[PDB]
Amino acid sequence: RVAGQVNSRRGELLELAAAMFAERGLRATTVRDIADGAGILSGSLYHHFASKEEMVDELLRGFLDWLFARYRDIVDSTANPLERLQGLFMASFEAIEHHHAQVVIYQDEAQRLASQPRFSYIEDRNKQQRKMWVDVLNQGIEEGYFRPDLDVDLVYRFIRDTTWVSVRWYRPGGPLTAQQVGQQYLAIVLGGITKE
Amino acid sequence: RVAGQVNSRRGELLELAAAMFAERGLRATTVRDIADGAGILSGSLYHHFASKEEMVDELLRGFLDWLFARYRDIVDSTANPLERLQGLFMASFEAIEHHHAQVVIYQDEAQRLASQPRFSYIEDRNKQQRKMWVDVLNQGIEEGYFRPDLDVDLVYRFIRDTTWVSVRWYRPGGPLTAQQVGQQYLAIVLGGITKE
Ligand SMILES: CC(C)(COP(=O)(O)OP(=O)(O)OC[C@H]1O[C@@H](n2cnc3c(N)ncnc32)[C@H](O)[C@@H]1OP(=O)(O)O)[C@@H](O)C(=O)NCCC(=O)NCCSC(=O)CC[C@@H]1C(=O)CC[C@]2(C)C(=O)CC[C@@H]12
Ligand SMILES: CC(C)(COP(=O)(O)OP(=O)(O)OC[C@H]1O[C@@H](n2cnc3c(N)ncnc32)[C@H](O)[C@@H]1OP(=O)(O)O)[C@@H](O)C(=O)NCCC(=O)NCCSC(=O)CC[C@@H]1C(=O)CC[C@]2(C)C(=O)CC[C@@H]12
Ligand SMILES: [Cl-]
Ligand SMILES: [Cl-]
Ligand SMILES: [Cl-]
Ligand SMILES: [Cl-]
Ligand SMILES: [Cl-]
Ligand SMILES: [Cl-]
Ligand SMILES: [Cl-]
Ligand SMILES: [Cl-]
Repeated sequence: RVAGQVNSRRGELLELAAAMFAERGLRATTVRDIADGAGILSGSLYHHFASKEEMVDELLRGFLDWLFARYRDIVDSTANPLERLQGLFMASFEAIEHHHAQVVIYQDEAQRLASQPRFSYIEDRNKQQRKMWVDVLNQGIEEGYFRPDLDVDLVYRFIRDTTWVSVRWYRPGGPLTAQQVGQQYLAIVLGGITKE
Repeated sequence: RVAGQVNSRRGELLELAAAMFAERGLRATTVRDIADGAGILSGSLYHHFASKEEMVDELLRGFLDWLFARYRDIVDSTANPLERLQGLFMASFEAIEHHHAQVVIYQDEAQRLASQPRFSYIEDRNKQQRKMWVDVLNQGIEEGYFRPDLDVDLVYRFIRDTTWVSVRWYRPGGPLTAQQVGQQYLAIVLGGITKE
């Protein structure tokens, strides 16, 4: 549930914090609020984390390490750029389904946090997934899977935005799973970028 | 530049306020900040607006009245659902190009403000444009322009999100106009929802 943690007590507390951060906002949530939510003294919460910033650092690193490990496995296991693009696209929806709070915290806070040295990895990961997308789009154009005159930066931003921003409306209690939503978004994107 | 105002002094001040709200955030901006920006006393700014909330009310009403008047003209002047959908889609990009601050303020604040009686029109307009999109998608499916099994609510949210969220990255100083970006986003959406 919390990407990059295990079922340890720390992991339990980070899950509770992530839910609070996602619901209330990071800057609206204190260590005291989290401790109250857990039924513990603040001092006991401070036996697991040095600060709230450290909690958010553990949440975002865990999420990004999980997501980029998925991306690595997808890139390595797919046989051509069309398959690869399909799997990379669906991973956004896997993230929304299973790590919803982390996705929301990323989208609400990562751009702001990225100027702090503690969060220098947010820009590193941003560049890395952009290069990943540009490379699969270029290879798909070069081999004739995708339409030849597509502007790959534009299509990258289209894909990034389309898929990830669905976290703002997707409700896990609703009738469709995130995978079903992703499949339908994918069908549209593929109709629009494949050749023929 | 400010949708729904004219080049009056009020209009000049609302433009300055909109830019500040979009840049700094509404709750981070005071009437004093705006007055300082304009070179006037707060008391003189209070000869044009009763409060900051009234400024935001004038900005969002002006924007929405402008946008929904565009939508009305597009619906009435297009000859079939495919043409109509093309024109409605491009209007998002016209809004981003020419009323950028208003779009940003909407996306940053309208959901929060909508629970206040002053902003009861935000939900009215939300329902209205959703019905507009669902109706054009249904008619296009019924007449064979669009793929027959599309989930129209899903495609509505896909279209709404795709296009409007590009305000978060689009820079007016950049090489592409918003119209060029819109045209390319449209080509992808049409490849993905048209029949054949
Ligand atoms: C405040 C709005 C109008 C809320 O939209 P909405 O009332 O559609 O709520 P939603 O959270 O987007 O979607 C909830 C629906 O998702 C459906 N849903 C949930 N999970 C499931 C599930 N698992 N299975 C199936 N179904 C499910 C759920 O059923 C539900 O259905 P409904 O009651 O209509 O039947 C909206 O602006 C917004 O912030 N929406 C959240 C999405 C969002 O932020 N996206 C980012 C880009 S979208 C955007 O900013 C457009 C602003 C656009 C613009 O900027 C200018 C002004 C505009 C044109 C307007 O007047 C209105 C729209 C305005
Ligand atoms: C903090 C990010 C990573 C910033 O992205 P980026 O560095 O691409 O900046 P940008 O503002 O999106 O795009 C700037 C580019 O637009 C281009 N541009 C500007 N205007 C023009 C013009 N007029 N002509 C042509 N070109 C132009 C401009 O040139 C420039 O180019 P570049 O320096 O790369 O060459 C991004 O998350 C974000 O907030 N981006 C703003 C768009 C946005 O909020 N979209 C909403 C949904 S996108 C989203 O939330 C994805 C989060 C996604 C996710 O949630 C989980 C974690 C993820 C996978 C990551 O690690 C990174 C992405 C993460
Ligand atoms: Cl994990
Ligand atoms: Cl890696
Ligand atoms: Cl393109
Ligand atoms: Cl499923
Ligand atoms: Cl106007
Ligand atoms: Cl109207
Ligand atoms: Cl569909
Ligand atoms: Cl142009």
